[PDB]
Amino acid sequence: NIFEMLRIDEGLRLKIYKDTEGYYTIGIGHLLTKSPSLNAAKSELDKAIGRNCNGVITKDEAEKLFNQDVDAAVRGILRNAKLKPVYDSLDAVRRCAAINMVFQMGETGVAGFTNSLRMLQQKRWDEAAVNLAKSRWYNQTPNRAKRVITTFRTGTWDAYK
Ligand SMILES: CCCCc1cccnc1
Repeated sequence: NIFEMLRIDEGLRLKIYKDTEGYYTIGIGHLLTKSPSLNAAKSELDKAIGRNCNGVITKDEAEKLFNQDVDAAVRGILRNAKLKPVYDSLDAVRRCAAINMVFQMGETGVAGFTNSLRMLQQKRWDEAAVNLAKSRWYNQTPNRAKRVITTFRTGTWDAYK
């Protein structure tokens, strides 16, 4: 399911870390800030958790933030007039791949995937897979992008098994 998929892709860390882009993050891939200030990241963390955390959270707190973040990705898709029709055309496994991309890049980070979205809506899976890989996303995180792309290409969990 989407939670297991993203837990594999994001890992779990209970202290503030830096993501693949160098940005302060915690938990299961919860972005805190793009600011270079660790203090700014710590403030965001305390606001998110509701207590003074000192840069450290519990597993329960990480899982709670993760549920909120997955839901936010889903609701962002459903509120977006370009993403929603494609999402609604997909089967459940491919919908997980869609959520995964929005979780990683946000609605703004996927804005350039217009042609990929059309190919997905047309169910041209091999063509969509080729197009999805022609991206900064694929070049910078190729193993994760390959897993997501294989999920779109096949509609199976083969890349995560
Ligand atoms: C083109 C890839 C972006 C992920 C996605 C796919 C379908 C619907 N919403 C989001």
